[PDB]
Parts: sequence; C-alpha cells; structure tokens
Amino acid sequence: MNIFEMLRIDEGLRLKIYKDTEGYYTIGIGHLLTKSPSLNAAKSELDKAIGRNTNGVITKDEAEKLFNQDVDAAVRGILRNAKLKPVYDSLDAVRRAAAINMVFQMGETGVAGFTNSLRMLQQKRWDEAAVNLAKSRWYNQTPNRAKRVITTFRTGTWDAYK
Ligand SMILES: [Cl-]
Ligand SMILES: [Cl-]
Repeated sequence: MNIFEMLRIDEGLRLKIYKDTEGYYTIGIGHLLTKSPSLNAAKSELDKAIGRNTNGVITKDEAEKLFNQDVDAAVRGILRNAKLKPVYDSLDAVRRAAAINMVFQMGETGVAGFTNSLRMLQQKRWDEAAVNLAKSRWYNQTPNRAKRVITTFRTGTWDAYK
C-alpha cells in the first residue's frame, strides 16, 4: 500500500462532477473544483483544470492526472509549511502517508490547526495523538475515513486499509 492507493480508497473515483461530503463540486479522485453553489462555475473550473471543453465529464487518465498533481501539491504544501514540516520529517513513511491524506482532505491550513495533535505526533505519543485527533469536526463529519487515518497514525501500519 502507498499514499496513492490510500487516497484512492478514501476518495473513490467519479468521472462526472459530483458533490463531496460537504456539498461542494468535485470530480475525479477527490479533486475539489469550487466551493461556489454554481454548477456553471464548477464546469468552468473543470475546463480550466483539464484544458479542454469537458462539459462536466473527464476520462480516467484525466482523473489520474489531477490526482497526481493533487498528491504532489499536498506534499509540497506540507514541506513549505513551518508547522507541518518538522512533524512530517519526524515521522516514518507510513505515518507520513496519513499526514498527506489529512492535508489532501482539508488543506494545509486546516491541518496546521491541529496544534496539540501535531505536537503529540512529533513526540511519538501515538495513543494520545489518536485520542486528540478524534475530538474534531473532521472526525465527527467523516468518522469512517477519520478512523482509518487515525489508526494509521496510531499503529504506523496499513491495517485499516487491508
Ligand atoms: Cl488544477
Ligand atoms: Cl467517512
């Protein structure tokens, strides 16, 4: 297992514009288009993203292209962030995958708000970080996914994904 397979499990793959768990226009493998309530706004963001007139539909290749860009962007957002970077550097490779998952889902600003959790992760107090991560809107809105990610941070194995 790896970050790409992990995220593919948590996000799914849809080839036509859909609304994510928050109600926002999304396509592909969790690629958020726009928070605007306008489907026309989403269609236009989509055309711009893919570089052609999509009419709200993309191919599998195109979905995987956005996905690659989004994983890369998430990683680069962690490394450029002064609060995320030292935690990520402290982690082993499996738990690094859990951090990228979170940034992918909620953005670098969102994750950098998990100040207490990040400190416990850095000190490698795994059971305590897992308890603190769960006291969150994230965990209450999307518990099955949050549980899988939290378990990954707790154990440093892919057991929640197997
Ligand atoms: Cl894009
Ligand atoms: Cl979920």
